Order: sequence, then C-alpha cells, then structure tokens
Amino acid sequence: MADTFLEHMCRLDIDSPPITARNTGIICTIGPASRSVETLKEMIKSGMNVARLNFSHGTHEYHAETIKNVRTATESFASDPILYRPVAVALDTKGPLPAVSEKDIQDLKFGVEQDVDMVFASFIRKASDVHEVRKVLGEKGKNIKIISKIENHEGVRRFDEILEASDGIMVARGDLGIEIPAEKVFLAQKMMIGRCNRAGKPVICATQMLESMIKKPRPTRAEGSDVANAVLDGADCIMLSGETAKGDYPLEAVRMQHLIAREAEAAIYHLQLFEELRRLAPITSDPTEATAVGAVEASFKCCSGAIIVLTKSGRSAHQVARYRPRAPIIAVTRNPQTARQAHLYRGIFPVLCKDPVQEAWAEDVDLRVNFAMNVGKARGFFKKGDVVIVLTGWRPGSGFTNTMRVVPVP
Amino acid sequence: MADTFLEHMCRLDIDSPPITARNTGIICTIGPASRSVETLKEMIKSGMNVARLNFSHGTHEYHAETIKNVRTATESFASDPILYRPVAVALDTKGPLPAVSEKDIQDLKFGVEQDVDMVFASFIRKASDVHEVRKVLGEKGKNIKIISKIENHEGVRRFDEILEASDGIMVARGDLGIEIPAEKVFLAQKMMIGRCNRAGKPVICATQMLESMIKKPRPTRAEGSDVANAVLDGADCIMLSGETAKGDYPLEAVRMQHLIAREAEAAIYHLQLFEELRRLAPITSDPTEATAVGAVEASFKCCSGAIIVLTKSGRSAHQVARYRPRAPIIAVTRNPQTARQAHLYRGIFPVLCKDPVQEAWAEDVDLRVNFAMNVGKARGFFKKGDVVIVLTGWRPGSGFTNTMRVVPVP
Amino acid sequence: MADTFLEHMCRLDIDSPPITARNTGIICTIGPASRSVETLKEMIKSGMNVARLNFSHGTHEYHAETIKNVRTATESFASDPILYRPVAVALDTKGPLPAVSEKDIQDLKFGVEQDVDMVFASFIRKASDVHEVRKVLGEKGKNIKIISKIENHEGVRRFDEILEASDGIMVARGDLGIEIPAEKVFLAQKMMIGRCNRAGKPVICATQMLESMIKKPRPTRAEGSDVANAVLDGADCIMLSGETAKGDYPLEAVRMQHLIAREAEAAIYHLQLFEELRRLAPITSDPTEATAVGAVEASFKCCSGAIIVLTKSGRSAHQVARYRPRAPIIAVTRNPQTARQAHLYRGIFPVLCKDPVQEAWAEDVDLRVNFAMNVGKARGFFKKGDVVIVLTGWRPGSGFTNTMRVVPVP
Amino acid sequence: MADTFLEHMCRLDIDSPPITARNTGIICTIGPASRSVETLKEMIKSGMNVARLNFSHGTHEYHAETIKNVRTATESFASDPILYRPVAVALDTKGPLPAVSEKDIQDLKFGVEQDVDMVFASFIRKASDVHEVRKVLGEKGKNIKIISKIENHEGVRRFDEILEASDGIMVARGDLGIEIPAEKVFLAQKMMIGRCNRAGKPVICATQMLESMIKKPRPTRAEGSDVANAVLDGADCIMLSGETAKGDYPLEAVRMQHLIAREAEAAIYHLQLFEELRRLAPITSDPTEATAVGAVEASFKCCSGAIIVLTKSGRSAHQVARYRPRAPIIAVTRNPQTARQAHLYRGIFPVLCKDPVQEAWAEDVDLRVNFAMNVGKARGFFKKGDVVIVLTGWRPGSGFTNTMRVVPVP
Ligand SMILES: O=P(O)(O)OC[C@H]1O[C@](O)(COP(=O)(O)O)[C@@H](O)[C@@H]1O
Ligand SMILES: O=P(O)(O)OC[C@H]1O[C@](O)(COP(=O)(O)O)[C@@H](O)[C@@H]1O
Ligand SMILES: O=P(O)(O)OC[C@H]1O[C@](O)(COP(=O)(O)O)[C@@H](O)[C@@H]1O
Ligand SMILES: O=P(O)(O)OC[C@H]1O[C@](O)(COP(=O)(O)O)[C@@H](O)[C@@H]1O
Ligand SMILES: C[C@@H](O)[C@H](N)C(=O)O
Ligand SMILES: C[C@@H](O)[C@H](N)C(=O)O
Ligand SMILES: C[C@@H](O)[C@H](N)C(=O)O
Ligand SMILES: C[C@@H](O)[C@H](N)C(=O)O
Repeated sequence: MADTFLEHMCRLDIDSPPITARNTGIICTIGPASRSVETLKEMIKSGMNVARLNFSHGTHEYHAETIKNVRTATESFASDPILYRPVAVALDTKGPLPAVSEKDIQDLKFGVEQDVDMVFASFIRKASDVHEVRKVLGEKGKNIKIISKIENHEGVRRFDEILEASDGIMVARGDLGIEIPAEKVFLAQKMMIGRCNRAGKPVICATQMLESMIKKPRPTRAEGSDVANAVLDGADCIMLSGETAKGDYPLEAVRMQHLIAREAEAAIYHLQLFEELRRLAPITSDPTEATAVGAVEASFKCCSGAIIVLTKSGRSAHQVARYRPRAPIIAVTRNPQTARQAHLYRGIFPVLCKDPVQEAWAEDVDLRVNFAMNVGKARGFFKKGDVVIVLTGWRPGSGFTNTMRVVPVP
Repeated sequence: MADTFLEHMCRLDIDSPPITARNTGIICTIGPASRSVETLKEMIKSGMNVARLNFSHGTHEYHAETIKNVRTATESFASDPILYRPVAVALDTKGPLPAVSEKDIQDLKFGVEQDVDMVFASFIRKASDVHEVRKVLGEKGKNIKIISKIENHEGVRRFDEILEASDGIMVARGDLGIEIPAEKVFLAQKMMIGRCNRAGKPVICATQMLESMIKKPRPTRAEGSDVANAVLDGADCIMLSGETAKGDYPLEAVRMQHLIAREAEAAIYHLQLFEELRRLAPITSDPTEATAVGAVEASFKCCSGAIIVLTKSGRSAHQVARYRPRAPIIAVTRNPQTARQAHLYRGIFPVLCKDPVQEAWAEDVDLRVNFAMNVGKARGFFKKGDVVIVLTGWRPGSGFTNTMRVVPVP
Repeated sequence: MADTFLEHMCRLDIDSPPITARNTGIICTIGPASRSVETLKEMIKSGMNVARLNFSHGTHEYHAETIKNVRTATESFASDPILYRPVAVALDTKGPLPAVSEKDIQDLKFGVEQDVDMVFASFIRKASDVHEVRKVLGEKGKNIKIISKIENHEGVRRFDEILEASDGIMVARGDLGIEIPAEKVFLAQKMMIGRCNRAGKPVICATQMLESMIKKPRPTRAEGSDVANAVLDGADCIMLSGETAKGDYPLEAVRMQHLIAREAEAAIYHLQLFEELRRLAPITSDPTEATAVGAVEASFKCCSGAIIVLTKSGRSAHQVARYRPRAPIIAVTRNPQTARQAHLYRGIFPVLCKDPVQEAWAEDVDLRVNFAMNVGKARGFFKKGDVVIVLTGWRPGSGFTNTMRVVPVP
Repeated sequence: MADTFLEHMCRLDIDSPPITARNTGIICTIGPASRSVETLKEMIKSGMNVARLNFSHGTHEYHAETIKNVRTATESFASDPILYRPVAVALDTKGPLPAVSEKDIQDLKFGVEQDVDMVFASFIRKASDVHEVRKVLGEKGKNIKIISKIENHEGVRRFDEILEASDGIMVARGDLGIEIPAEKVFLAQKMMIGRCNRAGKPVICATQMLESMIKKPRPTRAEGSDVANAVLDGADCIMLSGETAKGDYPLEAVRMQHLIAREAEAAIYHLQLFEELRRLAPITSDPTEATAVGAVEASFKCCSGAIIVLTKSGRSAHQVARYRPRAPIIAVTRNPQTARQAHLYRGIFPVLCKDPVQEAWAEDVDLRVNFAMNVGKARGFFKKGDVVIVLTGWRPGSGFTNTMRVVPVP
C-alpha cells in the first residue's frame, strides 16, 4: 500500500500473520533417506509438489522402484477427492561433447515409458540442444515439459534463444558456481529470473538452499535469507537437493521450506510488480489474455481470497499466474497430467476433479466451480461470506476463456 | 504508450485520425435563436445531449413552450430505435441572502411538474443550501440531480462539503471571475475538476468557451485551446451559453464543440490517469466496483471498441466512467429518466431499449446486449470482428453487477 | 509536494499568494497605439521584455523611427543600474515560393544595420530555409538569433530538422489555424512545446491570446485559461499581437499577461517535471552541464530565492533554464547583446553590469555577485537572511563554469 | 539506466566488470586464529576496516594484548601516507535484567581507557538502555559511537525510539533468530535496514554470513547470495563472526567478502534509490544538506570517479553518504578518530592527512584536495583526465560546507 519501495520495507512487521496459501512450489530430490512409502506420505503432507529422480546414479530398476513408491504414497490420499494433492515426477538427465549422450537417449526413452511429467535437461548450451531433447521424446512424449538447466558461461551468454526454445528454466547454482566466479552467481540468478518473469516462463531456483540442514535440524541465518530472497526475486519453485536425498532431516527441511516461503510471499511489493508487468504486456485481440489481466486487477481491488480458473491444457491458469496475483489460483481440471505440470507455475494450486461429465454443459461448469469452493474452505484459504473471482469460457474445449465473475463464497 | 508525460506530448501527431466516439457531453442553452423545432432537430443531429433553460428571464408559459419544443424535436427521431438519442432538460434557477428565494421555490416546483432531469442550483455557499433545494423538490422530485453552481469565494472555500452534498458540480466561470481576481479562475477551475474526478462526481465546465462565435462562424485560437484544455483537465461536459441562445451560428458552435472534443480526447495520457485513479481507489468487498475496475483494465489490454453495461439506476455505468476508459461506455436501460441523466458522466453513450421484457431472464439480457451491438455498428464505434467488453449481473434488479465477458462483435 | 498529478491539482489554492518573480517572458508588437516614447516607458514598467516590429507593413524609415523610440524609452531608466531592464528588439520578416524573397533580403540587411537581437523568420518549411536566412545575415549578423515561425503542414511534418537548424521556435497559431483544421492547432502547439523543452530550445506561443482586450479592458474566461495553459505546457515567452499594436488598452493587456503568468507558474508540478527532464538528460563529462543540474537540485532542497549565474555568451544561464528551476535565474553579464537575448529563455532575469573590470579577477567575480544580490533585494525576490545558489567558473572566459556555492543573502 | 526494476534485473551482465572501489565496509571479529601481528597485516591488506573484540570471553589483559597487536599491524603501513588505511577498534559488551550489568560497567570503563572508536551495546530493549550506556562512558568517551544490537522481540517492537537514541544499529541475526521464529528474521532484517536508510543512520548486518567458510575455503551458494542480498538491501557494513575468530581460512573469508560486495554494488538500481531518498528528504535552509544533494546529483550526471569531501567531525561526509552515490566518497580529515569512525557509513573511503597546517587557509584546502587526488590515482579509482566532485566550505571549522566544484583530475 506504500508509494515507495523504501516505505514498503519500513512498514514490514514481524507480528502481522501470513496467509494460509503458499505460492512458491517445492521440488524435493528422492534419495536413500526419503525413498520409503512411509517417508513419502509425510513429505506429501508437509507440502512436496514435485518428486525429482536423479539419473546420475542408479539403474533403471532402482528408479522404477522409486516411481512406484512416489505413486503409491500419492494414491493413498486419493480416497478423499477434496484433500487429494497431485504430485509430479521429474527426470533429471546425467547429461555430458554432444547435447544428448547414449545414456541420455535410453533414460529419456525410459521417461516416456514411465510417464513422467517433466524432464530437467542437463548442460544446455544453445537452442539446438533443446530441439535434440524434444526429438528424442518423440510424439509419445510431446506433452512432457522440458526445463533447461543452465550450468555454464555459454548457456548464460545465449540465454534468450534457450528460453524461447524451452518450457521453463532451472538456475542450477552448484555447477554454475564451478564454471563462473562464485561472486557472480547471484547476478546470473537475478538476470535469469527477471527474464523468465517477463516471458511468463517458470524458473526454478536450485542447489545449496538449506545445506546446513543435512546434519542439523535448523538452517543458518544465510539459508533462511537465501530461500526468502529467491522467493522475493520471483522464482516459481525452489529445490532441495541433498537435504531430502541423503540427510537426516528430510521432513524438517520440507517444513522449513514451507514456512520461509509463506513469510516471504507477504513481503512482495505487489503494486510495483503488477504495474511493471502490465506496461510490458503487449496489447492483442486475444480474449484470454484480457480476461486474465481483468481478473488480476479485480482481485487486488476486492482483496479476493482466490482466483478459481477452469482449465484443460492449463493454459488459462498459466496466464493468470503470469500477472503474479496475491490470491492463490485454484485451477480445476479433469486432466491428471495438467494437474501435475501446474506445480511449476507460481501461485497455482491445482485440484483434480474426478466427478463424471454432467449432460448439461452449464451444470458441469457449476459442479467444478463448487468443487473448487469446497477445497478452498477445507484448506482454509477463505470462509463463507468471502469474495472470490471465478474464470470460465463461453463454450467447451481449449482456448475459449472469456467470462470473469466476482462471487460470494457459498 | 510513452513512459513520461514529456515523451507523450512529443509523440502527438496532427495526421493520426481521432476515434468516431465523443466522450465529453454537450449542454446548450436554449434561447431565442434556437427555440424552434426545426433548429432543435439540427442541434440534436449535431450532438446536443442536454437542453438548459435559464430561469433568469421569461415567464413559466414561455419556458413550458420551450420544453414542448425540445421534446417534440427529440421524439421526431423516436421511430428508429437504433438511431434515437435521449436528450435531457435542465433547469437553471435565478438564485439570490437566503439559499432559495421565493421565485426559486415556484420555479423548482414548476420543474418537478414539467419533469426535468436535473437542476442547476445558483449561488451555493455551503452544504445546507443543497439540503434546502433537496427539501423543496420533495419526494416527487427525489430522482432529480442537483448540480451546485460554484460562483463565489465562500463556495470555493467550502468546496468539499458541497461536493459531498451534491450530485455534481458546475464551474460557473463568468460569476466566479467577477467575485475573485480573473487571473485566479484557471486555478479554481483545475482544483475543482481534480477533486470531482477523485470523488467520481460529474463536473461541468461553463461560460465564455466559444465567445467569439456569437458574431463570427469561427473561434479564436484561445477558444479552441480553452475547450480542449477543459477536456484534458477532465471535465465531464462543456457548456455553450450565449453562443446557442442569442448568437448567429448556433449549429456551427455545436459542431465546433463536437470536433475539438474528439481531438482532445485523443491527447489524454490514459496510462498515467488510470494508474493514479487506482492507487486512490479504496479496497472494498463490493462486487460492482471490482467488476468495473476489471472491465476498464481488460479494455486497455485488448483495445476494445466499447464497454457495454446493462443498467437500471445508471449506477453500474457511473462506476466504469469513474475509471476514465478510452472506449465509449454504451449503457443500455429501459428507464427513460436514467438514459437522460447519463449525459452528465464522461464517456457514457446511453441507449434506451424499447423492446418488451422477454419471459426468460437470460433471453432478456441477450436481447439488450445485441441491441447495443447494433447501435455501435450503426454509429461506427466498431465493426464485425472487433472485441467488446460486456458487463452484466447474476440476477434481476439493481446492485448485482458481477459478470464481465470479452466478446467478438456478432 | 504531492505524489500524483491528481493530488497536486486537488491541493491548488486560490488563497495561497504567488511569488514576486515572473518566469515567462513577454513580447509585444509595436504598432500605432504603442509607438510613442511615453507609452513605451509605461510598457517597460509593466514588464515588456521584447519589442517586435512587423515588416509586413511600413517603410524602412517608419521602422527606424520605431527602433529609435524603443531605445530612447529603454535608456531613460539607464541612470539607476539596479533598476535598469534590458529590452530586446525583434524583426518579423513578411516572408513568402523561395525561402527568402527580394523584400526579405533588404529587410534582413536593414536588421543587421539597425543591430536587432533576433529575427522571426516567416514560412519556414525545411532546414534549408533556415540556412538561407543564416547566409543572408552573414558574419556581421552571426550573433543574431533565428526563431523559425511554423505556419503550415510541411513545417509541422519536418519539425525535427528545423529545430536542429534554429535558435528557437514560434508556434504562430493564426496562420497555422488557417492551413490546418482549427481543432488540431492545440495538438500541434503541445507537440512543439514538448519537443522544444526536450531539446532545451526556447519556444514562443503567439497570436489571439488576449483577442477580446483589443476593445474591452478585461479578457474572456477562455483567454485567461489560454495564456495560463501555454505557461503550464512550458512556453518560454508569450506574445501579444493586435492587443499592443492597434487596440485601446496596450498597458492593460501587458499588465494582464504579467498577472496570469505569475499565477500559472505557481501551479506547475515541478517534481514530475524536474524528474522527467533528468531521465532524458544524456550523461557527459561536460563540467558545465553537471554544475547546472547540481544547482537546480540544490535549489529545490533549500527552496532558494534565486540562482545567480555569471555569464558571457549566456550559455551557462541557458543550461540552468533547461532544467526549469522554481527560483528566478539572475544572469549577470557585461555583454549588452547577451542580456537582451536572455529574455527568450524561461526563468532568466538578465541584469547588465556596467561597473569596470577590477584588476583582481576574484574581486571582479565578487563585485558581480553582490551586484546581483542588490537587484534581487530591490526587486523583492529575496530578503537578507535568505539562501541563494551562486554559479561561477574557475578561470576567465566562456565555457569554464564549474563552481556552485549555497550562500546567505548579505 | 532502465525505466523499470524488471528491465534493470534483465539487463544485468556477468561479463560487465565491476568498479575498483568497494562501498560496503568489513568488520572482522579478532579471535585466536587472527590475533597475530602477521595475520592482521594480511587482513588489513585484504580490506579489513574494523577490528571487533568480543568481551564475552577473555580477561582485560588478553584484550589489551589484542588492541596492541591491531594497532602495531595498522601503524606498520603508516610510513607511506598515500597507502595508509585507518582501522577502527570496536568493543562488543557481553550484556545481560538491568541494561548494564557490573561486568559491562568495568568493560565500558576499560574501553574509554583503551580509546576504542565504537561500542556495540548488547541486548538493547528500549531508548533508556542507550541512555544508561551513554552515561557510563561519561564525558571522556563522549565521542565514542554507540551501536545498539537488536536481539529480541521488544528491541524490534520499540525500534524507532532506539534508533533516535543511537549512533547506529546492528541486526544481530544469531540471537534474533533464537528469540523470534527463524522464518521471520529476514523480515526484521529488511524492516530495520529500510528504517536506518531513511534516518541516514549506519546499519550493520551480522552473524552466519559465511558460516561454511569456518571449515572449507569456499562458501555455499546460499552464503554468496546472503552477503549480496544484505548489500542490495542497503547494509552499511557486513560482519564476520566465527570465520575470522576461530576458523581455518580468515584471509579467504575476508577476500570473499571483498569480492561479493564489489559485484553486488554494481547491481543496485541507483536511479530508483536516489529518487526515493529525495522525495523523503525534508526541505530546510541548511546549506550543508543542499551542497550534498547537489553533489550527488552532479556525480550521476557526469559519472564522476569520486566525491572528495574535506571533513573535521565527519558530518559533511555522513550527509553525502546518506544519498547513496555510486562514486566512492573520499573524506579527508586531520582527525584520526574521525577517520576510524567513517568506516561505519556506506561509501566513505577515509584518508588521514598528516601534512602540517599551511599558513594560508586556501593553500591548506588545496593541499588536502591534491592529497585526495593522489590516493585516488594510487588506488585506481580514477585516472588523469577523469572528472571529480570536490566539496568544501567557505571558512575554517565545522558546519560551514557550502561549495561544490566539478574538476578534471590533475
Ligand atoms: O486453459 P484452456 O486449456 O484453454 O481451457 C479453457 C477452457 O475451459 C472451459 O472453461 C471449460 O471447458 P470444458 O468443459 O470443455 O473443460 C472452456 O470454456 C475454456 O475454453
Ligand atoms: O446499475 P444498476 O442499477 O445496479 O443495475 C444493474 C443491474 O442490471 C442487471 O444486469 C439487469 O437486471 P434487469 O433485467 O432487472 O435490468 C442486473 O443483473 C444488475 O443488478
Ligand atoms: O556562460 P559562458 O559564456 O560560458 O560564461 C561563463 C564564464 O563566466 C565566468 O564565471 C566569468 O568569467 P569572466 O570574468 O571572463 O566573465 C567564467 O569563469 C566562466 O567560464
Ligand atoms: O564536516 P564538518 O565537521 O562540518 O567539516 C566541514 C568543514 O571543513 C572545511 O571545509 C575545512 O575546514 P578546516 O580547514 O578548519 O578543516 C570547512 O570549510 C567546513 O566547515
Ligand atoms: C504454489 C502452491 O499452490 C503449490 N503448487 C501447491 O499446489 O500446493
Ligand atoms: C459523451 C457522449 O457519449 C454523449 N453523452 C452522447 O451520448 O453522445
Ligand atoms: C522571465 C522574466 O525573468 C523576464 N525575462 C524578465 O527579465 O523580467
Ligand atoms: C566502504 C569502503 O570505502 C571502506 N570503508 C574503505 O575505507 O575501504
């Protein structure tokens, strides 16, 4: 509400409570210390959204035993449709030299077979590397998202063409810190989050985020600040590498990542952010992009508890996320793959609707809107009497999102 | 589209054509040289919205002969519902001393009987003067709008309480220029338009706007600049006093006021304006105020040709007007008094729907939306294939406006 | 002091008194009704800075009789060095076809002989017209300023190259209003003042400013607004054509132009202006441009009564004027031609020092600074105890202005 | 140079080299692993400005042996006046209950005797605690700076009155993280740096900044980001606790703190910063505050290599520092205590002039200005031909700084 950024800082208060919604997603690496169906259930309850499998080490048989476990734990909560949370799987290729080695070709092939939701591609140096990965996945894996790991000086120098070729970006700070002067990594990180924010592409901040929590149940002051600063810069997700894989306190690390992220999302200077994104937004005759910027403006003005968006490809939810609302974006979808991929975008809380398609199309749209009202009350994002923004289209199918209603919570 | 106001000026081009819609309303005084049913038809075609009757001079019988003429000319175009334009009548009291003299009490009483749409109240010095006028009008005239003429130093000094008590304001520069130093009038004018803009109340700029056009068919360079500068400041309507009443060129004066106003509406620096109005807009749980700010933001982003708003009391249209969109605001209403009062607010092009109320309420809402698509094509504000913003409510009656759809022109 | 432009308007007050300094210069046309040595004395006291001679009509002998009169009236006040005001002469060519007709060649030649301070060149259509005028003036008139009158659509279309070729610009609204649609003139005027402000070139706003004051001792409301709006746009000088030449009230017109201009200079939104000029100012290693922007920033922060600048070519004073300070700019110079040309730039109050050059150069700089303190007290711009910004160089000669001192008034 | 903060981020480049000047000061704790006269020399060369002694542990005799060592190492470089760097000593009280325990009274008394430059006061909960410390120091220690360590929830809640009572602030994150939820520490840190920036008071960011560098010669990615983020927030100094006291790599830690800080000072968005500080700066008739804001504006416009400021109490240098210039601020002083205290303020590079006071006061001012030109060339902040801003007063003694000259480097 402050007019300067300096006044905004000065007004920050450690007594003012945060909101119940977390906006930043959480990717955890699954290793030895978290592979168990019991430990996984606890991390899904602690707010893990994305289970990452590292194909540096292990056979295909070890990894397929990890994928079974992740899915078993996930489907354990499937009985209550209101409380179910979809969990994505991510494959992280070893990488290199050629863009795709012989090992990677078999791994990527195994990924399509095991039905992963995304691929983190290692050692991306140019757009033609991303085209090589996309070809190997084929037509069977055409709906798999490719996140390019930036890891060297040439990858940084040619960032713009890689971002145009990708589905999103991973600032992989470990390797980036080996191949450039460690004092410069913070600059590369901010440049890349800036540019991904402007394109509307998801950026993941990774590596040595909670490093001291491998051995001790509490982070250092630096680690608390680091996670919070990635969140304030505009990272879409944050990653836990060794902390979840090999350390002694997997759940504590996930719980610490949850707490920091809510707190830092309450320190964002949204008025300057929403403004700056708009003065950069191209005017077009696209209804969907107009409905979305309308919805974000409305939500500020009435301080809505949520933006509800009905989505098949997730595209309509991605566009709202682009404008960085303060309310959580509840995306309702019948497509299980769409619901898992949604975790990459800041703000989107996906909910998977299981109810069958009613004969009357307007009855079917009402069912899904109420479903999303139930989830929001259950999870405590809003209470009966609050105001929500619902976003829908004028006919069935993708690409027709045109309507925006301001409704009282039933 | 420029980032500074200085760059915005520098980019202005005399070769770039204006839009077909005029946003600033036109009030003309009816005198001897414009009282005729033939001259009136020509001024309605030239874009007169409000016919003002000056109760300084003339009997009640002379004035009732003016009102008959205004209405006859108006109803002559009533055969084509698409082309009909509603025309308001305004009563301008003589005024004073007491707030309401004996003459004014009879005049205001005559106004209620003759069914005027608004009253310009002379010599308003304090809020309790506006309360006196409101009492005299009674309950029979409770829906008549009271516009307070500011005309002296005490009226200026106590502006804020008068604006809170009024339905809108008239900067009456003639008398204001007699009672304060003429070099200060420009300051008082800007202060008052600033403050009325911020409250969302209509302000009228009046007196000696096209003074040289009483005798000559062309204005001076100063007069062209004056009308344009009132428009750029944010006046809702402009007034022609002697030029339409007594001069030789009534139609030329109306036609000159039309041309200047379109041109100056294309020089507004809308990005700074819309921004500044929002940072001053109180957050509330009012759906209507959220739907409206959503609609204005959407309309910028898709450069829509029009905002269509369905309105009974006109209230929903007043709220969109508050945010100063660049598109014309087509307000569709079945209430003839609402359609005439709408001329006071910047941007609102009212259209009066005559078609009977269909049994199905959604069919009835569709009828009025198509009606407003027909008027916009006919008048040339948009063509089939263009994008419009339609604004409607979720149930019948006032105060329920909640929906905003981005639609292709049928 | 307000953060928005809307808040700035709303805060304007007709009871808050203006400052004693006028910032906008005044050019008056000398005709039959103002040619007399007695009437001229009265206009110099009323605040005429520039006497313009129209070479449309009259012989060389009639005009040389005007120049004698202007100079006699001027030199009458020369006895008191503190109160003396320098008065420029301007020649306005008839113009056309070729850039310079045969008549113009003789007139321009007569101008160099009679030692005019500037030339208003009529019907400038392209940069090569300004080069033709510059060649005719020769080397004897190389220090004469050429102000290009814009008067047609091609002159407007090619504005940028003319401004690069000129010493300043005159928006000649009369002819510009004949050759383009009168409703567009206000746009051309603002474009040109925008662009001259950004280049740091003087722009004059001319023609039909106080047109009703030819016959009546009081302006219309439109005329009061027009002069004020040119001042608010950023015109450097304003012009009186027929009002001073042929009308009944020459002194009243000059006195009205004085009053309006002080009042409108107190409504400028200086914080946005100074900001926007800086973000457009190229960084360079030029000391003079750094000393000047330093001085304008200092003057805001201490609300100084004046910027004193010692100047030979006037160049140092032109650079301060570029940043549009709120304090008057007292330019002290020993060069009589520099002191007359200074009237073209907004803010500069020139003072001509007559005292002989002291042997010690620092004693000579102190003499001129005290001289400028005396003039400021005498004219009432500041009183003993107030804070002023003094601007000087490190060695004698042009181009060395480097020092900026904040001093108490002695 | 970018117009948004988002564009500014996007333009950041890891190939663009930083400037030679560091702006953020470095405080190192002296413990067992850095107490030696040989190790100290190496840390002074690596860019240690402030040697902090922790009075938690050790006798008075152990500490007085540390103070001797620090001063011996410092005075070893005193032979070359151009290369000498002044080094401050800081006493950090154990603290508590009463504001000052019995131990603290003896320690503070020992501090005055040993002639320390500042005191870090532990467990400050209210303004009256700072008054207690100030009384104990007496009149013998009246020129010692009191930095209040904030360390609990009541210290945070009553921040404003403590800041008004203090000479500066230390965000002590270790203890602050024990007494409030660790996820909130980042918020408290930013609030406090915001508020100290606005008051113009030095803020120190402390504790677990390079924690992994106790055992390993390289920081984690989080630690690189943490130091950089404190610098970007607007911390004046950064602190190394255990890393310099007990760890294996004292010099590597100091060298890493140097590198990160130059790099992060090249990512500041100075245009928004300088703007926001000015719109918050009170207008006053104080010459010094006007000369200072003038100097910072000039330095941006000519991209000066340095601001040279001649200072006795350091006050004139503190005021320039307040506006956060991009150039280093070379403060020239004959007062050794002033030169050591200057390390607390962001940007000030103090230089201690040893040359005797010349008879002619202007010759004496020229001597010190040239001295500061020599140091800047020697250290590589600028080269002959570059432009510098020199700041001086009109007479001898404190409080008279009024002049600002833009000069070529001799
Ligand atoms: O984000 P996407 O993939 O464009 O989906 C948006 C679509 O969702 C809907 O609101 C619902 O349509 P379905 O019932 O076919 O899912 C459509 O009106 C709209 O076009
Ligand atoms: O501007 P008002 O007076 O609130 O009118 C808005 C009303 O118009 C409607 O859209 C149409 O309702 P009606 O059919 O009763 O006119 C309502 O849904 C809405 O509440
Ligand atoms: O504006 P100009 O023509 O550059 O004049 C500025 C000059 O005026 C001075 O301050 C005074 O010099 P003079 O005594 O020679 O006029 C010089 O130091 C400076 O270079
Ligand atoms: O920052 P401080 O303590 O006010 O010192 C500024 C003083 O330094 C000077 O420039 C130099 O004076 P000294 O020669 O007495 O040090 C004075 O003109 C000015 O008043
Ligand atoms: C960001 C947050 O909403 C997360 N993706 C979740 O679904 O819980
Ligand atoms: C402003 C403009 O729309 C006018 N009120 C009209 O109805 O024509
Ligand atoms: C602008 C004002 O200062 C004028 N030029 C004068 O000298 O009086
Ligand atoms: C900040 C930097 O200039 C430091 N104080 C030094 O003197 O080296």
